[PDB]
Amino acid sequence: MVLVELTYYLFFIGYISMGAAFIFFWTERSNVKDKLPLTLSGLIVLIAAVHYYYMRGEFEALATATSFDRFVAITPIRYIDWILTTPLMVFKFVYVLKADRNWGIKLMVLDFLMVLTGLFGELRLAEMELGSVDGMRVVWGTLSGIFYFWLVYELWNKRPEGIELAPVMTFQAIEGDEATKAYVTLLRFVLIGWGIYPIGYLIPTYFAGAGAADVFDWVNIIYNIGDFVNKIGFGFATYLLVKGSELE
Ligand SMILES: CCCCCCCC/C=C\CCCCCCCC(=O)OC[C@H](O)CO
Ligand SMILES: CCCCCCCC/C=C\CCCCCCCC(=O)OC[C@H](O)CO
Ligand SMILES: *C/C=C(C)/C=C/C=C(C)/C=C/C1=C(C)CCCC1(C)C
Repeated sequence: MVLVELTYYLFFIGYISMGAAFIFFWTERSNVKDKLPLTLSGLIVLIAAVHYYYMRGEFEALATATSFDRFVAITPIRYIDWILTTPLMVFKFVYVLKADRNWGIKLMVLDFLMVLTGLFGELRLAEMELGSVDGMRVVWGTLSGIFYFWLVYELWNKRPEGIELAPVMTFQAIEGDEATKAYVTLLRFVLIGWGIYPIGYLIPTYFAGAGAADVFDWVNIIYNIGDFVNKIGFGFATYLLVKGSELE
């Protein structure tokens, strides 16, 4: 029961924290002339807050069902959230950087295909006999990982000069202008923050049997913490960076 209660309250912390972040970002856009980036940050957490509210209510509605049933009932809503918010996050980065728009469009397409193929593998769970590993689940997840690494490759290939993997992955304070620091920040969220999701995806793929009770609530805990870190953390990291870029 304690693992169920913890999962339940993490959904609550999620929608409260997303809503508080929305209020913050939406208020702070009144103090800037270029209101688009904070508008986008606010829309991302507002969308996530609405979906977390309903995910919490659905989780509670299935407190007497299996954790597998709780997971298959809730996760499609999480993918709808991912499919709406992650293109907005990519567009916001490309916009603030003033990057090539056609390059930005390709990044958004790769992100969309990443989430969409992942969704196809999620939909295989309800058609799975447990103890078995589903072929299409592994194929869709692999293709989703390919779109993710394709996205990572494009971001890495365009990184500012001097940026190396070890300083990025070890959270070194990197020197440069706002564009360089903003690029390093995005790389860290995509390479480290976004890597939590494929790890969670591995659990319903290969560990749904294996004698373990309640692996699926652990996957919800992993995804919930990932959403909190990736949406609120990236929103506030970029807000602080743009605030410090002012030359006036
Ligand atoms: C109730 C839930 C609260 C959850 C809160 C947990 C706090 C962090 C814990 C785990 C995240 C570890 C991985 C973090 C990966 C992203 C971090 C990142 O990208 O940092 C960039 C830096 O801030 C700019 O350069
Ligand atoms: C190389 C790839 C590594 C990827 C790592 C992915 C994340 C793994 C994390 C949690 C899964 C935990 C699953 C636990 C399954 C074993 C539990 C168990 O054996 O329970 C026995 C039962 O009590 C009587 O048979
Ligand atoms: C706000 C929500 C965010 C940033 C969600 C990000 C989700 C991912 C990066 C998901 C990645 C996946 C793979 C790389 C392969 C396995 C399937 C996914 C969809 C979990």
